[PDB]
Amino acid sequence: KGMVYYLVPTLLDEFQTGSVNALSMFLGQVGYEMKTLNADNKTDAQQSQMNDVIALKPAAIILAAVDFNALKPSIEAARAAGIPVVEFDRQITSTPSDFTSVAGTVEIGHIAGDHAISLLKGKNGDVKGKILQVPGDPGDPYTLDIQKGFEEKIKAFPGVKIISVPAVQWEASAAGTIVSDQMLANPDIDLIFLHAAHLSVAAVASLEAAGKKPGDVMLMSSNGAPVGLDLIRKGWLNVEVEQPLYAQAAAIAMFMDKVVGKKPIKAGDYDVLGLKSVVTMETWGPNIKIPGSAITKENVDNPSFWGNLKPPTAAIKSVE
Ligand SMILES: N[C@@H]1[C@@H](O)[C@@H](O)[C@@H](CO)O[C@@H]1O
Repeated sequence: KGMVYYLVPTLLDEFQTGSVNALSMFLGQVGYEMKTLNADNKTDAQQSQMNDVIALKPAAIILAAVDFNALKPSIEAARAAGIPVVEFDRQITSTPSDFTSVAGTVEIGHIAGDHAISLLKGKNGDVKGKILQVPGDPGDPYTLDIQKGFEEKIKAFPGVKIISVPAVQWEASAAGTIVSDQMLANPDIDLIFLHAAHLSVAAVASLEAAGKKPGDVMLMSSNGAPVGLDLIRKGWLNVEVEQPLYAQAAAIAMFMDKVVGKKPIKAGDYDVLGLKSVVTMETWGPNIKIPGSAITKENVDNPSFWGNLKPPTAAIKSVE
């Protein structure tokens, strides 16, 4: 049917390596081969790779941009040369793509927010306290939009103080250092919210080295990686708001025939791996937005949560 290239930004967590495996398999089910190129968090490498792939004229490119600004010209070059470009996970609103498959990021933030509020209230009686937020890389719209959705909720209660410190390049060691430094300066911190679970792995270790045990400082993160689900069962993590990795990948495969053949993608409500998903036509082109979900000890074992690594059995079917 055609070759698809995936320009993955890094392979430095379970969502990234997982996305490779999920895209390859689902694209295999609808008849496409896939090849993966890793930018390892270097914009230069990814732009070199775009051009390399442009020159290889595949049936489509799937991009998850290291930096959402820097790649805008690249995306345009591909489309100039009539190569379909699909944006995965990291939304690029500034220039048209042929398809976009993302989580509801602002909504994940909102969900994070609601729980931060119910937590704190649970601890402090009133909606008050202090939160440390550890967003991801500033070049990444996934964490940028989660930040908006989260702050929107918290700001509504000025009795909650927020301290936010980004983990540059999505690095857990940066998270680690932030948590130790912010904790020493603020022993009153009630909750840390980090925008992906591999960051919470560092937070836990930092909290441990300060003498803390599970539950002492509440913790939440927002991508659903396996390590997060581990930390939930261990009592370290109060909440993990997942993004639906498998659905986001499957959605790309479901629509690949429309994307490769340059056929239109119809707006509406779709089911993707059992998730109600919403396709709209945006200025950056067709866009499917798949909901995230709050996970706690109470539902951490649900097989629909990608962190349990139970991908749906059967197969994807191409949208007609
Ligand atoms: N949505 C993903 C998130 O799960 C995480 O893999 C991050 C890489 O650390 O990149 C993107 O933000």
